[PDB]
Amino acid sequence: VPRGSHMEPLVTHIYTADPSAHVFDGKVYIYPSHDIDAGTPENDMGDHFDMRDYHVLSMNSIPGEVTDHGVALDIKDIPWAGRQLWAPDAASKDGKYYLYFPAKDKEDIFRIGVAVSDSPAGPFKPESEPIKGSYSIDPAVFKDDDGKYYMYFGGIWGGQLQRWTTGEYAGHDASKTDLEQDDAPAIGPRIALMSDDMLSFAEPVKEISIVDEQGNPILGGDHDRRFFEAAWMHKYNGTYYLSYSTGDTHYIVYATGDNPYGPFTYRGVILNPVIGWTNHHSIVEFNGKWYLFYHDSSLSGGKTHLRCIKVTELTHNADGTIETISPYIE
Ligand SMILES: O[C@@H]1[C@@H](O)[C@H](O[C@@H]2CO[C@@H](O)[C@H](O)[C@H]2O)OC[C@H]1O
Ligand SMILES: OC[C@@H]1O[C@H](O)[C@H](O)[C@H]1O
Ligand code: NA
Ligand code: NA
Repeated sequence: VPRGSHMEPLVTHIYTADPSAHVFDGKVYIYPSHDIDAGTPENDMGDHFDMRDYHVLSMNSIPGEVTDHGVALDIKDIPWAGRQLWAPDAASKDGKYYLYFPAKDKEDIFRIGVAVSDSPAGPFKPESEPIKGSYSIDPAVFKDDDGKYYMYFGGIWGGQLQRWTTGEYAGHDASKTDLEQDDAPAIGPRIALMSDDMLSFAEPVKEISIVDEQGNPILGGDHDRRFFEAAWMHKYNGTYYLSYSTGDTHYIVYATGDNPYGPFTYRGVILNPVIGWTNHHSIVEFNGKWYLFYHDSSLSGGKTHLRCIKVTELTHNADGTIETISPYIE
């Protein structure tokens, strides 16, 4: 049956989260987390998110029938991974499809790996080790108009980004949150140009600067605006849009810049807070309309770790501003 007409859950037979949407082969492919009621301890490091596989979804139209393509990747088959298959993304280059995914290695450190297929629907064969120089969570692999591909990534608190300031993991007894200096600039998300073969980074990882409208860094204490997790990149009218979740303040916000690396100037809110703690989205153009894919905890009756993906239309103004979506108004 067709789905996606009035912000209803796109699928209900499994719990789904963290939707990363792409247009491949004229269809919308969605790469979400597959939530399960693991019953694991709930805490600020996110141990209650104990996902173990990925299912790829696809739609031929919006609204439309949603196809679940089965298990595309299972954690038991990822040689380096110990636990926690968190928000994934995909890319397409030269007839191959690449699934990028965050998982904890056997020392309980989040890294990002890649798995490879000949189909956007998978299934995918994981590389035996994670990407060298990767860390933390939430990859977004963005193909720019010039054919260069960039991985945006990172997440604070349970995503461990705050433990990576030196290029080496600070340890399990290091900060559980951020830099713990609220008057310093907030931690920024990471970016690296991808290698030609899509399996590695082509440069040392860079940190993205996010500033306010005056050009001053967004500060660590500014939880309404500062980066938490769920980076996404899209382009509109030649401008680069870095959007992301603010975490404990529950917003998707956006910031604009003139190149992949920024700096990005904070503009405003994309999506107001949803049912359930997390807020994770993607923004995609399909048949000349822009869509915001997102999730909430509505289907589970409010359980933060049992989510369902949804979609709604997103409106850019010609001046590059985006109209804020409030999830439960119409
Ligand atoms: O890494 C992130 C976790 O730090 C985050 O943990 C949340 C923190 O606030 C608590 O009230 C919530 O219950 C808990 O989920 O969860 C999201 C994860 O990506
Ligand atoms: O869903 C697991 C994690 O929580 C947040 O939604 C984050 O973006 C994702 O990787
Ligand atoms: Na993302
Ligand atoms: Na707004």
